[PDB]
Amino acid sequence: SMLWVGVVSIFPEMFRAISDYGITSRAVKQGLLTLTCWNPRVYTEDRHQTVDDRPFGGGPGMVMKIKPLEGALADARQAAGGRKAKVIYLSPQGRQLTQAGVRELAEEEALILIAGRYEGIDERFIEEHVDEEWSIGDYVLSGGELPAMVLVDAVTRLLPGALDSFTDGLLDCPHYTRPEVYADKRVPEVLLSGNHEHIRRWRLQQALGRTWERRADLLDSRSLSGEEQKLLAEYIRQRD
Amino acid sequence: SMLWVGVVSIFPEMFRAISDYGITSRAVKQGLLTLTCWNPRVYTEDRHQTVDDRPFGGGPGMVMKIKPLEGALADARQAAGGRKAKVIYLSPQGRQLTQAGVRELAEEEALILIAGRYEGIDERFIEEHVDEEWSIGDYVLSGGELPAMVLVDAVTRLLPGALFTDGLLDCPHYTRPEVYADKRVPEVLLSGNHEHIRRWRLQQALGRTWERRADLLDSRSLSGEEQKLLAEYIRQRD
Ligand SMILES: C[S@@+](CC[C@H](N)C(=O)[O-])C[C@H]1O[C@@H](n2cnc3c(N)ncnc32)[C@H](O)[C@@H]1O
Ligand SMILES: C[S@@+](CC[C@H](N)C(=O)[O-])C[C@H]1O[C@@H](n2cnc3c(N)ncnc32)[C@H](O)[C@@H]1O
Repeated sequence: SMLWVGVVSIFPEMFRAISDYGITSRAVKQGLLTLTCWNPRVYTEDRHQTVDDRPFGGGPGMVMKIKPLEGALADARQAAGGRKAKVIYLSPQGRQLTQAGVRELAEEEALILIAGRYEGIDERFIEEHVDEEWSIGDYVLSGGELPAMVLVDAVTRLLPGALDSFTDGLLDCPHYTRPEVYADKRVPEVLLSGNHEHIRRWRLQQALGRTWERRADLLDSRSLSGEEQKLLAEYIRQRD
Repeated sequence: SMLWVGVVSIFPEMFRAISDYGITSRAVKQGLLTLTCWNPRVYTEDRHQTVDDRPFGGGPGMVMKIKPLEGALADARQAAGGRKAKVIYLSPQGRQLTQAGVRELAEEEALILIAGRYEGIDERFIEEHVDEEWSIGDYVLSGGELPAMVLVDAVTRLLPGALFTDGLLDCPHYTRPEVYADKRVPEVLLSGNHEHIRRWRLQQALGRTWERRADLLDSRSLSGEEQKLLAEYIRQRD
């Protein structure tokens, strides 16, 4: 009940992937999350009018009509009640989702997600109704249902009582479990015979070095402390 | 047939979102894409089908046990047959997925995608078995299932007959009616001039990219025409 999510999508049953499995499923059961779907085809003027129509100016593919989406939105808005509802359109043209963005969206009382299909939705719907556009990344998907699900999953993790990378702006350290030896590779001895301060310094150093190796861009936008500059310089020199 | 995909996951039923819907479901039907699931819970040794284990060095959470993962991977590789399969682990620590990455992945004949759960998987498993690590973006999800599905959806779209190419954001889209609640479709699109439609679209694409994602333009080699249409878009707005 702490977070109310409404999804506008022509494939509402596709959302069983999050309503029936994982953290999102557990959060629904616990009442932390409320999830509802709104099929635009149930909001056409008459049952003989489809959700899509030919694009103006031509070109390959079809475009989603404004009235079905408008109908679906209005109905979802009514169901949200007395909650501050943010209307998100999932689009590659939107703001890139990051852990910082996830933390913000987690503060919202209610969210209404517009999952588009075909070649996109009519600009006039975006202008009039869409509050914020959001992208899950710089790649093209066939529809906005997996992006909407990616957002719901990321946000649900932050809900209190529902349960790290980018929490500190760094990649995570490697993880190890039983047995102590597997395929001739042994667990770093510090993880087996170390104190919490040894384990903390090895984890921060591994996180810094992995970020430096793979995602240097994450460092150019992060301030390295005295300790970190030294843990990092050491990682670089001891790499292999 | 064109592309074979093996998924290592403890929630294979989540993959109904791609096996039953869209281009992926169509590609399966048309035989362009083969989609299979390999559940580590089946490759267990106990009654309760334990797939997680405590982490070395303390801390909260659990790590995925190597043996159930190795088992599921082994069987996925056997089913891949004689196909050259690239083993990918979905994680926030991986190479960031972009359209250019999608095109690269679309050249592979087989993909085995490993979907993590909990706090992650054992690094020794990754160093030994994983060819490549891929992220869908700078955020943390509860599992690798949605990222694996995003990857397959993106790649399937590039399969022939399936249904950031320009390196720009796209132009707005308009459909019937001509006029809706005091808003009307740009007249250029209501005309039949295929050259004026093209020019207007390329300008709106250049313009939207300049306004929102100037980073995509800094890496782009703008043509003589493109530099003119973009300048025009900038000078002509409030
Ligand atoms: C073929 S696609 C996008 C086509 C094109 N970029 C456009 O909108 O002009 C149709 C739907 O997929 C969704 N989508 C595709 N990629 C996405 C992404 N990377 N992030 C969020 N949504 C995406 C959007 O909801 C869009 O309506
Ligand atoms: C809670 S996460 C683990 C995050 C953890 N900090 C780590 O060390 O990877 C569980 C699983 O989600 C998947 N995952 C989470 N975010 C992802 C992302 N942004 N890109 C690709 N996969 C992701 C991975 O398979 C990961 O093992």
